[PDB]
Amino acid sequence: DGRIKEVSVFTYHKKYNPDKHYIYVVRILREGQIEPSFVFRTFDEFQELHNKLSIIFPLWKLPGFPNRMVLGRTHIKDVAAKRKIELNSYLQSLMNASTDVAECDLVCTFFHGSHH
Repeated sequence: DGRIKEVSVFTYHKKYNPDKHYIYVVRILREGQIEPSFVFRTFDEFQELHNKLSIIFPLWKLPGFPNRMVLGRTHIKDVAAKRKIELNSYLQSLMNASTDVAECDLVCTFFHGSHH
């Protein structure tokens, strides 16, 4: 797009600063820079990002977002490991979205500020 040239979920980990949950480490590569940046975002921030996109855009403009209640009974680390994938495909979908999605303020905010 503008600056952002590629994004990906690079890896994640199991934090305890309140109690849980996981953090997803997101690698971003901008046009104006040679080195990636990395930001850290939980499942619920990506959710909160989608929810705010829906306020201002029609859903058919946006990727679908990955949430299953519990598949059936599963499973701490296991869900983290399926989110690495699902969040990453969300991200690829969201940034090859129209320009007004890819480059809109709500999606640049999401991606500024390592922990914020």
